[PDB]
Amino acid sequence: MPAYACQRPTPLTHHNTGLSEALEILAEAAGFEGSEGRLLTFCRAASVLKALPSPVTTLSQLQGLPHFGEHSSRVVQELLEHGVCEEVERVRRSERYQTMKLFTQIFGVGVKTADRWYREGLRTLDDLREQPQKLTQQQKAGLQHHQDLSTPVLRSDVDALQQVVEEAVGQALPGATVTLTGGFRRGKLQGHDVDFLITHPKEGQEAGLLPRVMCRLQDQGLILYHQFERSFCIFRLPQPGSWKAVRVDLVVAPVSQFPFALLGWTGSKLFQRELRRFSRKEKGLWLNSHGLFDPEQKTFFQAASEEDIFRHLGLEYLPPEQRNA
DNA sequence: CGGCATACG
DNA sequence: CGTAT
DNA sequence: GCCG
Ligand SMILES: [Mg+2]
Ligand SMILES: [Mg+2]
Ligand SMILES: [Mg+2]
Ligand SMILES: [Mn+2]
Repeated sequence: MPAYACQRPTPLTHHNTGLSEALEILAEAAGFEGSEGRLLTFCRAASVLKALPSPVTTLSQLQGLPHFGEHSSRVVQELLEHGVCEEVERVRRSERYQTMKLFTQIFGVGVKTADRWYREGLRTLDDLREQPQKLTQQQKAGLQHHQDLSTPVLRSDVDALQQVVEEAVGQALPGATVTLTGGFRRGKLQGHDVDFLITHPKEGQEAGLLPRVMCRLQDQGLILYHQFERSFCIFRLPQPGSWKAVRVDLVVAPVSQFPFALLGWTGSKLFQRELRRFSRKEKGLWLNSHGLFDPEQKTFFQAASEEDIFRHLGLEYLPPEQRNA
């Protein structure tokens, strides 16, 4: 089992679901406390389990797995022995975890904001509603739409939004294309948002494109909230006899950078962090969603596909559905 | 012990 | 500070 | 929290 998540296939569904879910609770809790290093290790350990070809049934099977030391091993041992890990349950129950989770779920609210509210004694969404002078306009949007935004988006919904985005993109810049990215591209059947990457086969034609797109969507009455290269929107999505609010991200990249932006926006988030860490630490190359830089020759790699990028970095190619780290 | 991904709004 | 993978 |  290789040490970096980008060195191994990680399928969407796997054989250690409960074990990985428990470690991810501890990862999430570490994040709420600002402990990025611990969050990372628990994320990585959970990910290793996702990559295994069968269930872990005995403690000895963790021997030699990367990212399993005393703490993560003890968590797994308790689950294997008792079906429950006391630490994990204590986290789930805690007022601090439940409130930070509730608050950070709000669009416009991050760990730092949630934590300050927690410290001020706020606990519920209605606490926030009953003091709206303290909220940014983004936070007000996130709070108004919070219920709809907590409902899973389905693949059927995604096909509907794509047609709608293509229509606007087509008027804004004929020839421009729209590609579905994020979790849906990795094969997820549900999600909490939809991500699209927009480009044009003629380098440079995509300059200034996003505002033209947004103006047209807004003119069609489809935008409940927004507001460059990235747009984080709330869209109005038709439902039988009604509609619901859905988070949609729109991103534009020039065609030269498209493989890099596709790779970055397809995720998973942990996969991309690991891929960038691998690039920098193992290959001495600097990767981002725009390109891949050799800081010794001071040159950028041209890529025509994601395949090219995996080859540049000396990694076996993984399709999106195996990037579910 | 240092490091932990790397952007844009 | 927020957002994204 | 763990790796190198
Ligand atoms: Mg939030
Ligand atoms: Mg997404
Ligand atoms: Mg997501
Ligand atoms: Mn998104």
